[PDB]
Amino acid sequence: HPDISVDVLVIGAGPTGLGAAKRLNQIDGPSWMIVDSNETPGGLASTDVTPEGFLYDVGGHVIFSHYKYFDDCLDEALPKEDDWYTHQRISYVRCQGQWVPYPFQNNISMLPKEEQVKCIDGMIDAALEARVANTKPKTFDEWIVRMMGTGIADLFMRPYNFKVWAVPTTKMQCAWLGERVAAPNLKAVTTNVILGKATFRFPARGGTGGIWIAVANTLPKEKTRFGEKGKVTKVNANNKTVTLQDGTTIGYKKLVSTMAVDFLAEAMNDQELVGLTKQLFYSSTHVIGVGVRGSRPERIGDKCWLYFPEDNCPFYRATIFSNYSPYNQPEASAALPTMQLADGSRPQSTEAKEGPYWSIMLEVSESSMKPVNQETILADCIQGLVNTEMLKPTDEIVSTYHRRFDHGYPTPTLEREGTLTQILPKLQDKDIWSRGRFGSWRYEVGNQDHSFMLGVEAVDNIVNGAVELTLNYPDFVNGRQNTERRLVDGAQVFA
Amino acid sequence: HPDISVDVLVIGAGPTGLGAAKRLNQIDGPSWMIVDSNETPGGLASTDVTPEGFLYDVVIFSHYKYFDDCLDEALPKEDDWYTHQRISYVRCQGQWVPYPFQNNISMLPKEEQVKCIDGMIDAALEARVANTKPKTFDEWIVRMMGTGIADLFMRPYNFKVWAVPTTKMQCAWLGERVAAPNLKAVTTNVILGKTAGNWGPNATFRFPARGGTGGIWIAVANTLPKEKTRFGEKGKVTKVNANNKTVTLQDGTTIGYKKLVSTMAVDFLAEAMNDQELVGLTKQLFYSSTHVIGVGVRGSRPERIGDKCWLYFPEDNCPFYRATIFSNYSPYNQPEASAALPTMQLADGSRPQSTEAKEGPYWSIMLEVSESSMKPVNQETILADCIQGLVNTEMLKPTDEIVSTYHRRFDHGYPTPTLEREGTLTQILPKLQDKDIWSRGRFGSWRYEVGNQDHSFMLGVEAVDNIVNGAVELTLNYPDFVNGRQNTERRLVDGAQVFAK
Amino acid sequence: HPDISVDVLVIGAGPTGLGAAKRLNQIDGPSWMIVDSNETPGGLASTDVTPEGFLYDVVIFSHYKYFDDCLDEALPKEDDWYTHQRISYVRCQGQWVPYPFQNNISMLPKEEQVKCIDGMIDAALEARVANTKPKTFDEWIVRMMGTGIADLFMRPYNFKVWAVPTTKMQCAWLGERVAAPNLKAVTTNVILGKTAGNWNATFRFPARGGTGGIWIAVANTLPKEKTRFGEKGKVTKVNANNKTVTLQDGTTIGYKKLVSTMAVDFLAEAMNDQELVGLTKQLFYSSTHVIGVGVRGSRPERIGDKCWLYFPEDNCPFYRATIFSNYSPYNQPEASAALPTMQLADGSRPQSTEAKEGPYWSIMLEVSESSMKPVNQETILADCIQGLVNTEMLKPTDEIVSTYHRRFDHGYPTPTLEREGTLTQILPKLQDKDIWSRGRFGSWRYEVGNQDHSFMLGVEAVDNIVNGAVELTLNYPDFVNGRQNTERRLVDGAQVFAK
Amino acid sequence: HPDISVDVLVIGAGPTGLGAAKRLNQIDGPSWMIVDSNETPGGLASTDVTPEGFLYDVGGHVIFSHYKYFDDCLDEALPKEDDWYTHQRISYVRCQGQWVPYPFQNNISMLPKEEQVKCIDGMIDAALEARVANTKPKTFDEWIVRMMGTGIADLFMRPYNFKVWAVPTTKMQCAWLGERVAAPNLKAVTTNVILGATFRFPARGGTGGIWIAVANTLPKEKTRFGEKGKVTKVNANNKTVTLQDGTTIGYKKLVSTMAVDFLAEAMNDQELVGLTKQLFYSSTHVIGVGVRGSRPEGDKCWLYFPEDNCPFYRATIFSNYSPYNQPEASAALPTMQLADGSRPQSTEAKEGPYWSIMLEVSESSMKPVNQETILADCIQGLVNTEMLKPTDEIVSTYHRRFDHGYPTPTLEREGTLTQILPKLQDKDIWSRGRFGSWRYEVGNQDHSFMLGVEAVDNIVNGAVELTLNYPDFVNGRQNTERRLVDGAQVFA
Ligand SMILES: Cc1cc2nc3c(=O)[nH]c(=O)nc-3n(C[C@H](O)[C@H](O)[C@H](O)COP(=O)(O)OP(=O)(O)OC[C@H]3O[C@@H](n4cnc5c(N)ncnc54)[C@H](O)[C@@H]3O)c2cc1C
Repeated sequence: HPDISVDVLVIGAGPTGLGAAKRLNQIDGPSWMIVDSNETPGGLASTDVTPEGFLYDVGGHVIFSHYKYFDDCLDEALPKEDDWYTHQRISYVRCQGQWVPYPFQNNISMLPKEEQVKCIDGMIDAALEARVANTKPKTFDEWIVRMMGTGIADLFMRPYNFKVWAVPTTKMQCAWLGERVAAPNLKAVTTNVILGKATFRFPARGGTGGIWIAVANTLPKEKTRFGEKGKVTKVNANNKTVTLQDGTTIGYKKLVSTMAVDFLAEAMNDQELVGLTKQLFYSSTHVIGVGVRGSRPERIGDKCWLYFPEDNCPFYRATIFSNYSPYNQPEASAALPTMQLADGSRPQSTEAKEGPYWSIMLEVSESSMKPVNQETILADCIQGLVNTEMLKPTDEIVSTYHRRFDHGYPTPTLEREGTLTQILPKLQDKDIWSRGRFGSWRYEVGNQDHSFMLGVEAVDNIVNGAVELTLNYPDFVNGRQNTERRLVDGAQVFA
Repeated sequence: HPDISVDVLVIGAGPTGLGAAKRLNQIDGPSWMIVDSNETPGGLASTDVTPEGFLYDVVIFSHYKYFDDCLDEALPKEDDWYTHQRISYVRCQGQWVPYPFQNNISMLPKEEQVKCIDGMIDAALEARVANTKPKTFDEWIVRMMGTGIADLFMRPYNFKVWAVPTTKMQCAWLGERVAAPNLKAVTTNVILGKTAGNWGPNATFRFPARGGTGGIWIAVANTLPKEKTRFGEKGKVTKVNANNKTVTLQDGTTIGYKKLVSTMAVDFLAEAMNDQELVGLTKQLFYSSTHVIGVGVRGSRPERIGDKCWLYFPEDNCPFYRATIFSNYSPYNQPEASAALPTMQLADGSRPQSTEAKEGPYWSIMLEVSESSMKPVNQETILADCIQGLVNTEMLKPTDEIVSTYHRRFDHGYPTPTLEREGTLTQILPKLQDKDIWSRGRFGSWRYEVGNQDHSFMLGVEAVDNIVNGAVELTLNYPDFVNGRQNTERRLVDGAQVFAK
Repeated sequence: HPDISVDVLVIGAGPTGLGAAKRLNQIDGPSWMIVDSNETPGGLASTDVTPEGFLYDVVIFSHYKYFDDCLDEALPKEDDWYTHQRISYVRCQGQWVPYPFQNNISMLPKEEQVKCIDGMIDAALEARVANTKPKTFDEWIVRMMGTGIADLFMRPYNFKVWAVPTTKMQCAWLGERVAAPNLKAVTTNVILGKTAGNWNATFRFPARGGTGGIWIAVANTLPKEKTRFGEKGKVTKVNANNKTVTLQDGTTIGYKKLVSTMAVDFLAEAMNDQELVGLTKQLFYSSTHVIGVGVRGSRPERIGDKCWLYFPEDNCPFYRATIFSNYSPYNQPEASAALPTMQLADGSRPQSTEAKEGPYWSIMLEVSESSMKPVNQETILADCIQGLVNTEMLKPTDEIVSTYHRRFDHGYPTPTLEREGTLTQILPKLQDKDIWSRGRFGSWRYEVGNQDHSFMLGVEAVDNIVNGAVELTLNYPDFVNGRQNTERRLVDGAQVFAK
Repeated sequence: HPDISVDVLVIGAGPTGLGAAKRLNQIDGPSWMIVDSNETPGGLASTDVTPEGFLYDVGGHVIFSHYKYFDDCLDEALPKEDDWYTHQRISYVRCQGQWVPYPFQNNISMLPKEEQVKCIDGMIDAALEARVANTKPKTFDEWIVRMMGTGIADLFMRPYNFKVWAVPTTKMQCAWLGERVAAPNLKAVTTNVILGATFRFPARGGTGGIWIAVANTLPKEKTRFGEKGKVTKVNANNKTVTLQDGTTIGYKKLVSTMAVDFLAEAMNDQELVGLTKQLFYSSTHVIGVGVRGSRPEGDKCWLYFPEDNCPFYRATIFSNYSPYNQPEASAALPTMQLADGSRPQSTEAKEGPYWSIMLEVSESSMKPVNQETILADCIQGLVNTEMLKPTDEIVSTYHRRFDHGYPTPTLEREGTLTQILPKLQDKDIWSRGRFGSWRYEVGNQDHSFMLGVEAVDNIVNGAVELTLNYPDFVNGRQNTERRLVDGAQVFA
């Protein structure tokens, strides 16, 4: 008999695993335990802090929630109104000196007139083709052109997605975008050209990763195992037993694995699965943070992401992270020396001066098809912020952050579903629910609300026979209000 | 304080309520009791038997492994079921046209084949440039079949079924399959002279060996704890007080609940709630009544009848819309050959030679005739008019000897998918939901397309699963989703019951 | 035997009849004579002059090098003609919108631009899956422009022209060009805010005499003795069975083949044929009021170098206006001519009845009349002058020195849905009796009813009588209009091979 | 001044040139003369006779006349009722042992049921594509498949046209087929599957008897046929042509009916020689077989052969057209060979009756033809296609090869042609005809006859050359205006 024995074992305490844990803890039926190699729960949804006191999310923030169950877990973890800030859900595209509001096509009235013509002409061609279309598009690129036409495709969605995915649009599938038919709204785009013409909540303290620390605090501490004591090293699927760094063995009846599915295959010493997982493609992500002295720029004022399709900066999206919360960066009274100016030069005084401060966060993608010079990427990003007029050449940088995440994005390549329906059934037959951004490799359910629910539904499947709707039918869950599953169900009321 | 109090109360023990019961009993969490005014479980899915021993139902295909687990529990021996191919035909112009109708029009006159194919070319070319969804049932038919084939079968037949025109019915209930024709399939079978039907060795169904269909539900209900049931006059509901969450029975016993699953017809529920708003709305729903007529025949089954199973009648020469050779489904649906029965009449109406009781063997026909305000039915002659229709459709020779007759009329037969149905229904169910009432079933939730036995059984399962485990009511709200997949996740033994040992 | 006998007899010396005559005179084979009830050749293509010296026609574009040859012969010096760019506008919502209308809707309010483009997007998407031809003129319009652009111009305007709704007219007469929109063209000028018209693209106009001066010159090339114009040449009876026509003075002309240029309904009456009279009475037509206005001053800049103007709106009775004074300085008196002001544009009396000098300019208007849209003969002149003020062509203070008003009973032969059904009963019957009934009202087909087409109807009718040539213009308008017709010339091989 | 001087000079007395001659002679205005290197008028529409008494047309027969003017000229040449035989217009395709009536697609009910399915399946695909098409077809092959679908294209029109033209269908244009939109009549094809107008021919002389008769109506002295009238030099700049014998004929306008590449050579005009050499054309082998017996148990038509089992693309039972196309039954002839290739037993001259088959095989730079074996290969082909029994007795054979047979409607043809003909137009040369202007679609006899008439009508009377420039226009109407007796002649 092994060291510890449980019914369902949860590996990993990012959002997926915490979902699995929260539902196991709600049901309070089968015994369970959650393990993670990091002392701090939250996975890639965590928040780092520089030596100078600037916070940086690793893996974005939730701008829309699809599940009342997700909301119920957040409300429990952070229950006071002074725990959250409310911001308008907006975003902009940086295109030819302009900040073009989202969605890009409804705002091309900001571009030069001659360029509007090329855009509308392309969309007319798409609209007429769409009138006689009788096939689904097969590649992401096909989807883009059928939706936007060539003009708008080339200005934003084509170059932007190469910077994001680090593979061409011609090599990616498009089922992941949803079942909305790939046609343009010519009347809307043209009308806005002719005329010349909804919130989210963010944690007040802790950054996004503070949510998951708070959520994890609701679990019984004795049923958790975080840090070096809980790193998994071997998974023996045949004896349903897991071995840890310190040699502790955990036997299970059913297993929810949240770790990257290729790492699971390596830890299983299963060469069939290793061969399969190596067919999956992914990009790595450089997260770069820049802390600046001063008040923020006038023209980049609200709490959003910014998209950069153009060649004059390495990053694909940036956010003025200091707008999300005053607690993401130091008080103005804190004294910090200027490390450098934005143009690259050393400062006048190395004296520690007061604030106030603001903060920019960037993302650069890397893959085998788009390599990245690691030694210059931070400087190249800072130059890009000067090129996009987000920093003046004279701005004082007081903090820099740069971390590289090997598994950044799971790529929706053409080959992905073919590979994945060989992997997930094979692990299913061994009683392993591999779920998550990299547990099941589907980006379109890979943000925080979807990932959290992948783990809830996986447990709901193990105990209560529920359908894994998020795992298998994203457009279904994304197209409805999921109000049925709640943190207090009938099952708990009736006891 | 009331007489009995439970967490979830199920009204009605037809397939829907038994689903609710099977799942409440599986979970074994909150207390419950199921009531029905009928001493015999099964509701309108039960089986009658004539004084002469002929059984008559009021046919399955299973979309859920949960349904399979419960049937396999109720009737577990291989000798409890018979397996048959899904054989069906359309009676059209002297021919038995195999289903699907459009793939077999090679049996009609050549000049008529030309009109059919011409209609379908027009449909195929329109479908190539279509950019709207069909809005009425009639629209859907013509886009699928073209004018010719629509007029021969699906237009007239559905009027006999539903007793309303195809132009006054919606079509979301048929699915999201785009309304286009397979011109090549239709055209190829015409060219080849081929006659192939939509059945085969794996296109089968199972039927209960004994008891008829209603024997399934007797068996299913037998697995429940008897003390948690209340069937018969002792279980008729008369008042449902939604505001104090208590229902009153025939004998005056009061049952108080925390959640209510109502399998009774929603117009009757509204009446029993003394709620004039809800009653007003339910009276806006449309429905037709159904006459079931059974005929027992002396002889071995005719070669003309064959292995046939259901038959469709779009034409004017008989009152019924569907017929079944019920005697092919099971040898136990009619008496042994050694049983002696007198001939009651011949199919042409004349008296037999002797009133003597002669032996069999026997065979059995079941018919269905619909009645509504726009299509009335003479209660006093429909049986005779049905038997004449059997002679006209060449199912009986004038000389066949009839040894048993059956006729029952069911007030609530089909809930009609009218254009107005969803408009009304989305006012009723939210109102009943706010009073903590899950009205589910063929008439509990009034949606025909999830109204056969497997869907309704699961309507009650999912309603219980929603009440307890926050599951989505997928069958109730997304019929095309459940119908397009194999529903393997919910099983009669889930993890929750395994992990309790 | 009758009084005169010829091989081909041409009745009427409008452009159609003069065509037949020019060709009969060229071939110089069969004998012929041309007759007309008007002492002045040119028919409804003539030019009137007011007592005060302002000329008024009732604009050419030539599809035939033969047409050019006859004009170039009649008026051969360069100073017999003036050259102008093809400049026309639509008066719409206070703006002069350059033609073609749809390429210039950028002058309309933005909210209205949206309705137009949205209507044209619908039109383009329908056109992408169209598999039928339009059946009515209205159908043709909407398929070309969409609802929005159709309602602003081509629908209301064509009603003012034809005095029948566009749904009751056919559209084969517009040609075989597919009825689809150039959405990219329209949408691009809206985005850029551009305006441009379809004018290096010129037309020529006679320097003196107006348009009817062309036809005077052309008629002068004929042998005088082969004509009979005036009261002496009015035809009163046409006896189709004895192939003889009798004149006002009782003179009988015998013919072997007859080219009748007069209105075919009058032809049926003069043939005393009750079957044909019934058939011709089935044809529909509209009457035309021509109104001329002479104004004092140098021409205003608001008018500019404009030429014809189209008026789809309800605020003036006329459908088209012409700045006749821009075509030629000799269409109105010199500045040194002295004339009294008759009235101001607002209706009031002038200060003095003294005759002041010029310069002058000249406006010409057209108003249509039919049983479906009547016209008050007693007020139309005043209603027109008010229309000029409402459309900002005249300021209320502009001084009018000449007014002109003539009404033409047979103005436009209407391309109704029923026209060809009727016409394919009338023309074969008159053909079997050896009568080539050709022309704007001789054959009643508007789309070949302007001057170059009509002149050639007469030429081709003769070429058919003598040389078995195909009557291409009469029967295949889109064919002749879609090509350059360089083969027939005023000097053919037959004439070179005889000198 | 040269030896002869006339206003219009016509080179060649095929149907085109005789058209030009008939109209010049009717107008009777400008002086004119017509020359031909052949003593016998009719060009490639003439009729040969074997030493054994069997007639064979060189260049087919007219099955429909588009112009009342053509009819008037025929009616003059042969005015008696018993000068003509009247037969039904019809043709068949030999496909998988069946004689499939024309048009092929409306009669596929004769093919096996399984082959009908692929035909109809292919045509449904074509019908659905046509419903959303917005481009015209660009190649002949595009036209075929859009009209017939793949199945029916592969059984007949694709393989048949490769045997006719000796180029792939993908390398030919399709404007020459007309303005009829490239869509299928699916309902018609399907309805006939579900359910399951004459021409006249000369009684004597074969087709070439028409042109001898039409030519007989001309004034003899204005003609010059034979070695005396072969043209050897064309000096377009001094408007003079030189003959075989050194005679010079000077002209004011020239109607050239000879093949335009030969005209370019006689002009010693290297610009034109280079341009004409870009035109593609195929040669034709005409093969006749005279057989002993009565005809096999049909009627007077052409037969089309898309399949691999015979070299020829079309065959006709020429003997059905007229009894005078072959000897009387009382005529004695020895059997030359059997259809199987063997020589007969006796050199005995036996009686008839007789019948006659005429074949056509094409040859081009992409499709060579063994001149020494093609006759035997054709006779075998007649046995393979069940037109001859292996034992039928052949009493006469005919084989002549025509270098300029068909002018090929290649994709490049119009691009090349709009450089040649306008250049010759400026030199006052009307190069018209089957090879004078190289357009197959107006290369049959009525169109060619009218090419010459209209060319004269343009030179004299300024008429539009409608047939040369608008074949679909003339083909879609009845051309009744130009007649052999016009007003111009009545008024004199
Ligand atoms: C670059 C980036 C941008 C993002 N942007 C957004 C955004 O804009 N909006 C949004 O809503 N979401 C966003 N996210 C989503 C969010 O970061 C992820 O969904 C989150 O990581 C949830 O995935 P997960 O729990 O399945 O896996 P993870 O959180 O990646 O991993 C789960 C845990 O498993 C642990 N683990 C791995 N191997 C072992 C082992 N052997 N033993 C023990 N533990 C192990 C890991 O240490 C980790 O703690 C983004 C993510 C990234 C990477």
